[PDB]
Amino acid sequence: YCKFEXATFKSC
Repeated sequence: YCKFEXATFKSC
Protein backbone atom coordinates (compact mmCIF):
# COMPACT_ATOMS: atom_id res chain seq x y z
CA TYR A 1 0.00 0.00 0.00
CA CYS A 2 0.89 3.68 -0.12
CA LYS A 3 4.17 3.39 -1.99
CA PHE A 4 3.89 1.16 -5.04
CA GLU A 5 0.29 0.00 -4.81
CA UNK A 6 0.68 -1.83 -8.10
CA ALA A 7 1.48 0.98 -10.50
CA THR A 8 3.72 3.42 -8.67
CA PHE A 9 4.04 5.76 -5.71
CA LYS A 10 0.40 6.75 -5.47
CA SER A 11 -2.27 7.10 -2.81
CA CYS A 12 -1.40 7.80 0.81
